[PDB]
Amino acid sequence: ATVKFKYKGEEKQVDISKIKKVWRVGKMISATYDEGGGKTGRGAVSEKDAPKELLQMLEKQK
Repeated sequence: ATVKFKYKGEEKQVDISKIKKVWRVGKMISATYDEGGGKTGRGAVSEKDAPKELLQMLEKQK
């Protein structure tokens, strides 16, 4: 289950491997992915497009 953003225009799907990590604060949750060196792509994931795997293992569970 991959973190796919993209509400109105742009096509490209973002994979769950390349991730800079925020995923907590408030109503607007900032989408951060490592592109190459250090140039991060800003976006939005509120509640409907967010996957199951990020909620259960946040935080690695044995």
